[PDB]
Amino acid sequence: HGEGTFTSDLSKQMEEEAVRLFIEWLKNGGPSSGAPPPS
Repeated sequence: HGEGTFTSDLSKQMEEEAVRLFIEWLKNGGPSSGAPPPS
């Protein structure tokens, strides 16, 4: 998900934020952490 603070291309930014969150999720151990990945 994103911030929900954008009026232009919000859903596009949300996708970009989702990628960032997934990367950070991996940086937090990813699947080895036991925590489900972000959506």
